[PDB]
Amino acid sequence: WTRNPDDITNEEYGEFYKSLTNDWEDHLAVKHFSVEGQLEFRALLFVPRRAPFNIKLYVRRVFIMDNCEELIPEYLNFIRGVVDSEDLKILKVIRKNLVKKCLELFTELAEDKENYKKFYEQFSKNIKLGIHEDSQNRKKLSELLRYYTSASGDEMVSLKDYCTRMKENQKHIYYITGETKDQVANSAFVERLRKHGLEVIYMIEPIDEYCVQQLKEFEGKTLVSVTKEGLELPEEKKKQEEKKTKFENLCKIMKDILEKKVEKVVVSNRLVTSPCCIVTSTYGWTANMERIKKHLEINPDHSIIETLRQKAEADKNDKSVKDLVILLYETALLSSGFSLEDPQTHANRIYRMIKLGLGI
Amino acid sequence: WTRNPDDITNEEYGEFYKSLTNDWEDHLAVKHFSVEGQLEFRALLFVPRRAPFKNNIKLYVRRVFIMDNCEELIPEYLNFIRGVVDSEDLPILKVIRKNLVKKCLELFTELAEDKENYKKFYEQFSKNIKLGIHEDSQNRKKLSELLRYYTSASGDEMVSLKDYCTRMKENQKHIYYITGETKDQVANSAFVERLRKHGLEVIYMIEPIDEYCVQQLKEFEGKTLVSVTKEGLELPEKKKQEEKKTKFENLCKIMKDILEKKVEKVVVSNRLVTSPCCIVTSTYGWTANMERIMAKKHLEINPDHSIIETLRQKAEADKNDKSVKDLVILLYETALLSSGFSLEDPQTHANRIYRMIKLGLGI
Amino acid sequence: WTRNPDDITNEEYGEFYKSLTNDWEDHLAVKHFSVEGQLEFRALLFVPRRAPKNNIKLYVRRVFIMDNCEELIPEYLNFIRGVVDSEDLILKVIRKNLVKKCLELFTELAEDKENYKKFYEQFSKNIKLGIHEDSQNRKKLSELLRYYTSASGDEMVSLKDYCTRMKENQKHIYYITGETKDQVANSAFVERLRKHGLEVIYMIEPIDEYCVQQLKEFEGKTLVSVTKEGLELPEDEEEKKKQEEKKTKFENLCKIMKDILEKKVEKVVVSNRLVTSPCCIVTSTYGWTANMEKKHLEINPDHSIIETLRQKAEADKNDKSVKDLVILLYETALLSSGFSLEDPQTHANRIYRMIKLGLG
Amino acid sequence: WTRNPDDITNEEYGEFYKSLTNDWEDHLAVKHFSVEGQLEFRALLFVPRRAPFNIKLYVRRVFIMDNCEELIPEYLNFIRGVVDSEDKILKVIRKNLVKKCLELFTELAEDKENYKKFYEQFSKNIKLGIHEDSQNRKKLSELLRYYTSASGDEMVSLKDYCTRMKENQKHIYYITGETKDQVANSAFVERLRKHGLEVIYMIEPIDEYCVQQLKEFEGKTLVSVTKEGLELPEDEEEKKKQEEKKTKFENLCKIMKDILEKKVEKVVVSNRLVTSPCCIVTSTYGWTANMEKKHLEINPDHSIIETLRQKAEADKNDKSVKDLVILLYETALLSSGFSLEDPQTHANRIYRMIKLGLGI
Amino acid sequence: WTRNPDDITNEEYGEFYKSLTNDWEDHLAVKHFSVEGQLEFRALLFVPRRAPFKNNIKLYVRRVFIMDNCEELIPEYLNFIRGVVDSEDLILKVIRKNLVKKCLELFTELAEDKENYKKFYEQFSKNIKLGIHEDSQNRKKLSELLRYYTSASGDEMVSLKDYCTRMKENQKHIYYITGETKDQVANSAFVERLRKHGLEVIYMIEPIDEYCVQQLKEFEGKTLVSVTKEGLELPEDEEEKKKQEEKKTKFENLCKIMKDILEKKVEKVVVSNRLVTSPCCIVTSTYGWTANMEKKHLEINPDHSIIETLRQKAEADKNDKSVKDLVILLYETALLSSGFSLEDPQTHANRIYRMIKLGLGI
Repeated sequence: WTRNPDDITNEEYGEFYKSLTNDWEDHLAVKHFSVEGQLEFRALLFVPRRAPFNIKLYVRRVFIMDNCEELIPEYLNFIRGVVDSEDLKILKVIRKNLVKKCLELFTELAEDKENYKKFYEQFSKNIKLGIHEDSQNRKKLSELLRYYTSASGDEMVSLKDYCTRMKENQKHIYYITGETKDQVANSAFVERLRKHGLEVIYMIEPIDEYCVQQLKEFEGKTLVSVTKEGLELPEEKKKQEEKKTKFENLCKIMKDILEKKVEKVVVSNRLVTSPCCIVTSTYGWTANMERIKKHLEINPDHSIIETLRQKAEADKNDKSVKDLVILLYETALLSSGFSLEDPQTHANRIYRMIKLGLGI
Repeated sequence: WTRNPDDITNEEYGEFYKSLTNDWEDHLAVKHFSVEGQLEFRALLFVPRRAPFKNNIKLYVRRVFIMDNCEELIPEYLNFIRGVVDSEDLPILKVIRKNLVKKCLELFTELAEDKENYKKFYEQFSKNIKLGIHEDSQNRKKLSELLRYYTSASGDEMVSLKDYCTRMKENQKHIYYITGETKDQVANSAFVERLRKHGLEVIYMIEPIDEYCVQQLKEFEGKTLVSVTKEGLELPEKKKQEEKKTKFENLCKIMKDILEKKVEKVVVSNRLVTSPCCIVTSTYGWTANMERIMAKKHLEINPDHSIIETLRQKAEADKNDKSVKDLVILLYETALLSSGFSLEDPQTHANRIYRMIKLGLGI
Repeated sequence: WTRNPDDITNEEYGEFYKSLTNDWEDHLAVKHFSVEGQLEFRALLFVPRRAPKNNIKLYVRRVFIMDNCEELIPEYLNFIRGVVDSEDLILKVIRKNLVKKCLELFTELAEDKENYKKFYEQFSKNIKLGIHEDSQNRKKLSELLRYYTSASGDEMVSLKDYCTRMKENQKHIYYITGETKDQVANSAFVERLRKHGLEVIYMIEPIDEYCVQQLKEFEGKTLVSVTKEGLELPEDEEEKKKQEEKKTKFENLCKIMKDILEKKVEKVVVSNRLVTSPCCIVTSTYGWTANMEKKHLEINPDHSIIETLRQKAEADKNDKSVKDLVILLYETALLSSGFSLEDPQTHANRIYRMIKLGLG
Repeated sequence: WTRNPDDITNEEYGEFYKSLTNDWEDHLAVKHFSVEGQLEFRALLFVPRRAPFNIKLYVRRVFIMDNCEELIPEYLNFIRGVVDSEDKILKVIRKNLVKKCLELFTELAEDKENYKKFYEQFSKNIKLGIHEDSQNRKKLSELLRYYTSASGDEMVSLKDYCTRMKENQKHIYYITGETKDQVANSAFVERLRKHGLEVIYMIEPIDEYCVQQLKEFEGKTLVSVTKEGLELPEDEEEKKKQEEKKTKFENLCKIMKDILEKKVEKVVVSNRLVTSPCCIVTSTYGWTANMEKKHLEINPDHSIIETLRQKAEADKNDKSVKDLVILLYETALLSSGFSLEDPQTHANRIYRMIKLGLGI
Repeated sequence: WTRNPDDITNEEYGEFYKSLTNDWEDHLAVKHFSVEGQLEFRALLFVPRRAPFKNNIKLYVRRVFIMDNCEELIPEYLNFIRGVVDSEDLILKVIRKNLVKKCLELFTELAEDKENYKKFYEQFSKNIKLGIHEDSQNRKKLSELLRYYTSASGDEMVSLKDYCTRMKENQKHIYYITGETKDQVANSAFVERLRKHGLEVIYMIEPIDEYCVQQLKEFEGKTLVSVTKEGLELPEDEEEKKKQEEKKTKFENLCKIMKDILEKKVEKVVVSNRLVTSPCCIVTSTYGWTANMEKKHLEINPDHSIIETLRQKAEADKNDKSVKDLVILLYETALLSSGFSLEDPQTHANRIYRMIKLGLGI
């Protein structure tokens, strides 16, 4: 019966919401609507203030059911409220309208720039889960997403904003996943993008890994991970092509040294200060997902790499060159969020180096 | 507490009800009583305003809660009742059920005395009274009095079986009913023509449960209910009839032979006026209506009808005629549709129809 | 053990099968394979002789894990019984191999026409259910369909077979759906096509309705229901001009019948699929056919009833007999075409009147 | 967040308790504390007014679990409330909740009037806890309250039982049985009562169960008065009186043991009888009369037993002496709360005794 | 297969039985039948050798498996039956009716083998009795299967049919007593006079019996009557209701005196027609709770010395203290004897001690 009129007050909605759910605080938002034509039903739906750790079904004002899956998808299982149908699985249509209507509410929630943070803080996970599952609403959900970026400082921003700041000739949305904003932001992988004023999205939640599988483009701009092989930057490929064949020798030398530990050793287009890093194949598991393969990129303009090619052009079968190459690889792994096959040998390799720094 | 005093206000009862059942509206009716001697217990029972859909009466023993659901505390047909039972003894709850049932029936009867507002109760719970007629053998008579039906004499009102009996003719020994899908379906059905013509009142049972309910409702005030869609309909001048039976006796045998194993007998009707014939079913088999919710059929013929009068003249004078064969089967087939059965093979029925049109046209 | 060997007698497979399923007879078919590389597993799968969510047992390193793994085999292949034994703790890759191999097995069965009857009798339902659900396989599946037709008599044929026998002026595959082969082979709908030796596929399973939705064409030819409005058939010029003289000859009668029939029917058109029947009811291009778990009256220009009706109607368009007779044609045509009557009792009273007319 | 303030009116506490439990009346008691340091958490706990025929857990105001089988020990499962925490290691929360409940119960006890309300409903649990909770056994036993032979209609504590003990009284005497009237008037408590030695009347079933772990109270052992060898304060050489009587009836005892064959294990001169001629006590371990083995103590100062001594010695084989001994035995069984292995025989025996008392 | 031939050997049925149910031993009996007309189905039903502790008949349609646990197919009391039903078409209330018909047919055929019926009856008598309670329709056919020890029967269990054959000319009732054991019921106060006169009493000595005789009201039109309820009717109308009518009014005084002393503890005190050697007993009301089940009349023996001399003592002053103590004692021991419990044993004891003091000096 409250489900039945309109211009109910906020306090009235609150009370119904509270008695319905045993919540001690009132609803964060409400969406209250009816449908006409084929099916006729009214829905009253609440967004709770806190994320959980169902909706009641009526036919003509008589209670039918509590737990009814099929009514609303799992990624929207936080929604509480009532659905009162007029009739007697075609309620698949009810599901389609409820999902239309929540999404509308979320969009409405998103227009209040200042207070969306409340909803988003709590339910970003569910939006993300939905991107994965709800193929038909992947676009409209993608517009609800918000991320920290290398341009965004302390604010989380929309992919729409990201696109506004895109360069003339930027075809790709760049992102990185990891544990913390600071870990990814100081990561080797973003050094060069970040130097040239390219914006990288910092995806720092575990779902994020799961979600980017499915989020393949936004506004016709494809997302690419700055931790996978073959980074496309937006002329000066001649500058690049020269460095590639300059270090082709050293690449072939390091690859043979590392044998089965990497698939390739290439010349980087993504490093500034770090000498090298470990990127992964486009289709394999990432370093961030391996918790629960590998190319090694070298920085042509780094001085450790620069003197390594000298040392390795003149004599490849050296004991020091081998040991120096492995060490780079090993530390690069650690740095790219991988774990060592055997840390004790890595340790001993470091003590050898330490001794060479110290006399005898 | 609330289950414990008296001269509680309606508002108090309502708030209690609402909390007990998470209903948004208060109760339609309330019965709050107590029992001495044998067992000691108090009961507060509510009738909701709207029917639901494992009973729902909370059992307490000395103000402490024991059970939410307790089969045996009240029969299934009364399961819409919501309320509390508080016993003082309890470790023989047949004693509780009997008093619970006694008191509801009483409440219902008081409801029935308020003519205007009985409709509210009845609209919602007549299903349950009818179910009880089927189940509760001991209270079958009392439940029968709470029943209400549309009749051929009642127009737009539902009337009681008591009112029905008040208007029975002098020599009428039977209450007549028909079961069907809607009010208009049964009222214009073949089976009430003659009864209706002679001002005999027919109860129109138009809900599915009615079929289940009349299995057990055999009489009311010592008058037996008889369905008007069954064989051997007895009416309240029998020699007028007996002439007509022996006159059309011949035709019946020729028709039955043409119809072979589709009908058991072909008989002369006592129930038709404007219709040439109908399909009545044996006293013991499933009704026609009880198949719309998914034998044996008799075909009754109308002695007074023109079609039958001149199909007799056609069948004395030669019984092997092809068109007489065709005419008999087509009466039988349409008689089936009419009586709410289904055609075994529709395609052949249509070709049968088209053949008879080719004839009513000259071709 | 049994899932490891491979020169294993049919008796040994049958024995395993019965103990696995508590069936009393052996299997109809067996498929026993292994898979290398990506994932390492063995499957041994059985087709039961009688048609009975899924019941494939999952083993890891000869240790029993699960009995009901919903992800292992698609819903439409749930009659498959047997075991998957793996070498390591995704399932999409297993599923992929299970459906590949079943389908392979099914095609091997299809080779032996004698034995494929036994299979298809029991599981054709599932092959159709699959055309509906599993689209990556729809094409392989549709080659396994077999239907009775108007030229197959007592054996079921495939669509490939149906296409070879087509006239090459014929663009469409014809089908009718209904309850029983006898019901459909005799319907007004197939009269003219059957006289022309044009082949109609008889589709006498409830699922066929479900399935023809998805099976929109075969080998570039579109399937057309013979129950639906506007049926196109080989239109020789000698003929399709004959169809226009009749068309206009009964132009007035069609209008007069539409008028009498008011809201019960959408158009009264002159027919092109009737030989001996005076008329039939066709449904609209989309929107429920007669098969229920939109309306056109087509009249037959060469049927004496229709020929006479034209004369009586064009003599006096408001004859109460003409009206009555038209509604009787309509009603009986509803009955033919698989519909129920909105008021049986009125149809009866109409029939009594027609009887009275052909008698005095 | 009612579980947060602490200027809370009882009205507000009650309103919360009712919404939490759907009870009609408010709480009997409320304990509402917080914990600082190790783990941080707040608890709001209620003692309902009527025993049932549990605890909601929130973490940082988020509902996690309604039923958590570790939060509170099983005997305290009547406590209704919420625990809200900062994060099995619920061990530590448990500990605290049981500490604070006992703290509260102790406080309820100090308010003599109202504790009776509490102890009526929950004594059962308190005893159930005596059985299970060894760490809190002593503290729980201080809550216990019993009818005694010196308490009237009032129930009294064990601490109060002890203040009235003679200091030569070593033991705390108890009797378990069905009703107060029944135990108070039993033959077992006759002489203790006469001496003014206090007997605890335990009349609940659980009491049998509880005394199995409640062995002492303030270093004073609990003896059942229903068991063999009762020890009571033996004034100087009153025990030398009890040794004359002992040898006086040494012979009678031997005879009755013979007569009683295997029904009874010993016949002894009682030290617990004033007016009853005899009684059946059970052995130190082995089922008491509360069966949900046997000695027969005779009263050396009862006229029946004194006469029996004379008849029995004059002639140990008299059938009247036999019949009289069996009858004494049987009626003593009935008194002591056992059943007769053959009532119809005992009946017949009585009929002979009646024919004797009358002369036929 | 197995459920479609016939002249299948026993070893075959046995093998099928074992595999179907995981029993180590083969079936005690088997019933394999088929049905036409309404529905068509075949049924293969086994009686196990041992009683177990939902039913389990496997339901097949056209030889494919459908359902293990299928209630409604066979009534609860017949849930020991294991086996298979293969229906040709699928109002399975019909199937149930035939299943039950054919089980009873099998039981009757078992009962025809006097010596070996014991094997079945030992295990399943409970289930038969449960049926008598539940299956109103088959109550008669089921009653024909029951067997009981009777006062006539010594060490054998007899049918009610045989009971009826031995009835005296003028005996209108079948007499029963229910109790814990044969020796207890057989030597009870309540059967003395019936037994003296050659009237057969059925000894019902299992708890289900109490439950069973509620519904088992007659047999061969002869009504069953408990010997522990008020108003026992004997056939003795040998013009000797006058004999009985004498004693009735002869002890009318003593009866009313005893009733006043016994106050609310008995409904009435009457002169008995069922005692020989006992002085009195406690019968219960025709409608209340029996004794054997955890309103009382006190019947008194008009021919017993104790009761003969108490009538003297009662007329010679009713108000006497010892008369009061003696009446309560008879009542009390009568209670224990008739299988009730004493409300307060300590006072019964103290009463006994007083009387013992009389017997002795004191």
